[PDB]
Amino acid sequence: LVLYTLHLSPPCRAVELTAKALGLELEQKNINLLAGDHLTPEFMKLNPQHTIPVLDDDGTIITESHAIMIYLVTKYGKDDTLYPKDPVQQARVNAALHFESGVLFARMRFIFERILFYGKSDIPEDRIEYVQKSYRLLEDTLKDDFVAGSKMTIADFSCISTISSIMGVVPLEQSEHPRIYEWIDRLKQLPYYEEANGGGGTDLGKFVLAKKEENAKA
Amino acid sequence: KLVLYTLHLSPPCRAVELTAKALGLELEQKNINLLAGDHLTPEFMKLNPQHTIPVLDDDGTIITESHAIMIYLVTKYGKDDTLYPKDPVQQARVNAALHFESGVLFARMRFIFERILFYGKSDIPEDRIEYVQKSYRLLEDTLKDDFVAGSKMTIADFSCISTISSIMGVVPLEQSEHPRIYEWIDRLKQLPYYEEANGGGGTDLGKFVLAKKEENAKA
Ligand SMILES: N[C@@H](CCC(=O)N[C@@H](CS)C(=O)NCC(=O)O)C(=O)O
Ligand SMILES: N[C@@H](CCC(=O)N[C@@H](CS)C(=O)NCC(=O)O)C(=O)O
Repeated sequence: LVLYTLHLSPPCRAVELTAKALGLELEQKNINLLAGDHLTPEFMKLNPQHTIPVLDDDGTIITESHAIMIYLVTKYGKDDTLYPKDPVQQARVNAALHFESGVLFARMRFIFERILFYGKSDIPEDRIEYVQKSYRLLEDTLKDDFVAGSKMTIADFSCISTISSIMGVVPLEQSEHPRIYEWIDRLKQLPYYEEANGGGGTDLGKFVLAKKEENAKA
Repeated sequence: KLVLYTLHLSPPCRAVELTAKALGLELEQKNINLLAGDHLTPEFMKLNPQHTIPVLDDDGTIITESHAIMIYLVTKYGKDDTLYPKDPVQQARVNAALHFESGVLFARMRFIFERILFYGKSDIPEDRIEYVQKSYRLLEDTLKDDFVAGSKMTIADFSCISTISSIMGVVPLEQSEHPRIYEWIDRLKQLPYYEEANGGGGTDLGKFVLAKKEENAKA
């Protein structure tokens, strides 16, 4: 299994968490977004949307982190605990997956991408507010121990990959979000959490802040 | 007995309406007027703590979120899997397109529309327009086949067209640069239920956002 990837990228780290949970080894091929590696004609052939992650499973090309996670659990999970087959339980996981793509990740990207790639040095107040609203939505979703119920699923891997990044840029206040902090501690009990995700999320937040300051020059 | 907490102006609600028509299902609609804050009540919060529509009530079981609802309906009621394949590779292509709709097409539409509809804004910033125009290109390049996830129509087409048919009325979609998107829109327009389930509401939402933008300027 080959992952076209960059550790700073949240949906990349979502798939790394999944592969660790599944006991799969991934061969990582680095796509340096900061050098434009994803903008080549060769990469475009892999993904016409020119985004990472992309999985190569023995020549079969699977794009998009959520799709990749679902595919890996379906094909290689010894059971379905990370992505239930039961239709109602599965719908709850799917709903949380799309909440991650549509709300958590999208709002993070609306602050990050312009800093990382287009030379911006500001974070508009409305976009901070949009992120804080996404934190409230998440806190209210965490009625159980994990985002899509009492068992940990790929939806948690998706959500934490983003949360562990954006909170270093838009602070996530513990007194106001106790459930999110208890849930982060559950994920930090995983032996592979820091290698698969924690380090990379912390590093992305710091990088965004460092880039914002550097870009302020000239 | 399928009940949908819904508003016909809402894209993800029309994606589910298109899915129910394709499956031959009847939905009882319970109208949720977002402008009146019907989704922000304590009773609605119990249906969905994210307070979004659509929400499905299937004989007492609550299922949130349009893409989840579509997969659920095809899974449970499809006479075969053509709208959401069981094959893991073809399914992955559909899932990738569905998350493209939520993460890219819908998100960028909402980043223009929400502030006008609900928070009184009267402008559309140029950087937001570009974000949407970039999304059109991403979609155009995705459409190498007749439908967004291959040569067969799936729930990913319903999701994508419910947003595209809305945002094109506000951020114009230039035809000369996007022939594949126009050809695809015409394939969906051949469905006998397309206008009723989706078309009219997409057109109405676009005109409604432009009207409300004007209203907000005038106080
Ligand atoms: N829905 C996608 C989002 C992928 C995504 O946006 N990745 C970013 C990096 S975090 C990217 O590749 N950006 C480069 C580009 O959009 O051109 C997923 O979860 O795989
Ligand atoms: N990923 C969700 C998105 C739902 C969504 O944002 N719906 C809007 C109407 S188009 C809504 O209910 N907005 C009210 C709010 O967020 O408070 C889906 O596809 O169901």
